[PDB]
Amino acid sequence: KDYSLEIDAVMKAAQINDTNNFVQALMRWHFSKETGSPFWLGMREQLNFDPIKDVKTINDLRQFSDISHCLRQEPVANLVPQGLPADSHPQVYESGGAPKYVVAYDAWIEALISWRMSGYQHRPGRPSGNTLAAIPTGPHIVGAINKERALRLGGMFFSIDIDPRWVKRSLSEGDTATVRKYTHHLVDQVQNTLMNQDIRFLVTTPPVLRELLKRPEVVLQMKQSLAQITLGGTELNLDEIKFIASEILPDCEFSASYGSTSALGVSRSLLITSESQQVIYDSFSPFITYDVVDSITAQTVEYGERGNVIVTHLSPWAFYPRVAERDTAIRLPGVSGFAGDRLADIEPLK
Amino acid sequence: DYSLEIDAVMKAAQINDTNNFVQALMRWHFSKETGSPFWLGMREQLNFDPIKDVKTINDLRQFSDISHCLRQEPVANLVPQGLPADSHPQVYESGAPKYVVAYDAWIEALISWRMSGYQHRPGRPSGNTLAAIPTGPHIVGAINKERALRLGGMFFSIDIDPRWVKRSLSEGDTATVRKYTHHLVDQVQNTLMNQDIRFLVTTPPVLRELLKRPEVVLQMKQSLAQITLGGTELNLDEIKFIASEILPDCEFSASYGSTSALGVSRSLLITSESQQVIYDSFSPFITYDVVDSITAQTVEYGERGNVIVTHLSPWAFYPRVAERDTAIRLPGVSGFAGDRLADIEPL
Repeated sequence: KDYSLEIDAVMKAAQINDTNNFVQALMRWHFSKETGSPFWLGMREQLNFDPIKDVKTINDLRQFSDISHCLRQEPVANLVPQGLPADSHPQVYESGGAPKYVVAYDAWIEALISWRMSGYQHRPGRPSGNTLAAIPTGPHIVGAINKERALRLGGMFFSIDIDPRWVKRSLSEGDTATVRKYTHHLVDQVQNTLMNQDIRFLVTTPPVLRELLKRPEVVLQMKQSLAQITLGGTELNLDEIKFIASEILPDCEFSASYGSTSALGVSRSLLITSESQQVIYDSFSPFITYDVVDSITAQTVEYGERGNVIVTHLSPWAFYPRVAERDTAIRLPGVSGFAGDRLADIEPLK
Repeated sequence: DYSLEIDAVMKAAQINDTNNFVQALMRWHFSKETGSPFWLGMREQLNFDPIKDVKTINDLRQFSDISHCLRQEPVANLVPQGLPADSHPQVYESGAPKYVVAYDAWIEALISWRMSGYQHRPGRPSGNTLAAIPTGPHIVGAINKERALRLGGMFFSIDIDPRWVKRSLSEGDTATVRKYTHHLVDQVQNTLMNQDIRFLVTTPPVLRELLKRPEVVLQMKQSLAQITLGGTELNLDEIKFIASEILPDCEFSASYGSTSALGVSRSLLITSESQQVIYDSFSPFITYDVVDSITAQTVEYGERGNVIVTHLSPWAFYPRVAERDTAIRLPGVSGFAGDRLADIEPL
């Protein structure tokens, strides 16, 4: 059976901002016997409400509980909605790892990157070239997302070896000496590719950039080559980035990327300039939506306040409601007329 | 366009028409219309004519190993113009370091070859693959992803930094090597215990430690149809012991990665009667010669020599690469060009 039309109808509602009809169509999608995943079909009777009857809007998803705990041992094939084309091809990705297993699909990553890059498509005399993504691949969805982006930027995708779990383990054991040497190891790989191939775009993190900038010869190269630097993670220093953007690489654009593997995605910051007072992120609403909640009371904070980040993914490919992330952010109003909060100045839970 | 030209090279290979395969691809690689910028701009400084002075696989000996080019050559230059515009090159690396490009049609071809037995192998298992091997810039990741797709389940990976391991043992820092190895074991254990894994791809040092955890042993006995072991430091006695005493219902084989040749070679199934680990290549696209360390002449069957590998296909051309391995030279063949290898060892 072909549900191509049904999927298309869903993606159309999202594009139009018909967010209420989007949600209702995907409740039907996820909980009907023909099109849903074994996982959500099996979960239905244990919910304390009827997802088809009682969920009409994005706000109504607050009735769901975070089911992240199920994701260590739930067989990954149970995550696959029956409604998806035989051609889909699920790919397995992981977070927490320890660890949670999720499935993602090319059509989803393609849709997400078309949203993410939608502005690059309009901005004047867009740069093109190779991307060096100094980011995890293996079980990490960020790798797959960055590979799709590099495709749109009209060059090839260059990668490095980087084990983020090893870095984490070392830090947690307070082995500062290992973390230190590992960082220099990462820097050396990034240096090699930048010095030996023509790289137009770089995706990295502040500690690796910091070290790269200490070397005049790499600086000279980046100055000539790099159109864009994307910085990822939750340990971004705005004043320092603003310093690099004006004093060191004034011809390079700087942006931040905030990854939510639980929501199968990434959120895109506004460009960081001398005018920037916060780093401000938008999500791919209505597919990925955020709520920002008080650390003590679990109620949505006032705009401008910091609270805990709660992310929800809903799409033809997956459904992960109300996931408590271990990050905090300033809550800001969505622009665009779309549901979901905008986030600023992400930090780790302290 | 060039569709029928490529399809014909593939038919040449399919029916083992070796001479016309080499010839047609010398034309392919050295035409101004279909060639790659790299091999076109390389032609003049050759002491021969690839179109005239090459008839056979053996003739490729006149070529030198261009691997030292591959650091700074723009990867765009390795792309044959003849490839359909809809192709999509991916970059892979080896050694500080060499860049090459590879294509899905190629990896798909290699895997259809590798898995040809998995048709004619009795009532085959299907399920998920855990490939505890490098991804990132490493082609071995992509190849294993394609294999998993054929086996009827999903591809699970781990984080593993092969360059860090190499950097660490090179610094004589064996505390880090031990710690890092168990970090790998820990990740493999988590997936084996939490998800249903049918096929495992790993290395002897990781597998050795996995087997020292009783729960993981029981899980592997219950779930694993196959283990593939990679690298050039196989201990055949050890593997045979594991196959008969510990994992009696799991099939063992070895994989020899030829990154320079954008491929892997598969060993025969390892059994209690195995006396050698014996590898076959995807001939005629990937072919081995085993040569003398001083003279560079092909050794005798049964003798250990330096491994030399050549890739030739519509997607690429990499002649006479000196690999950093030795092997016993063995007769190829159910007709095919190229040597069989046994018992690879590092140089």
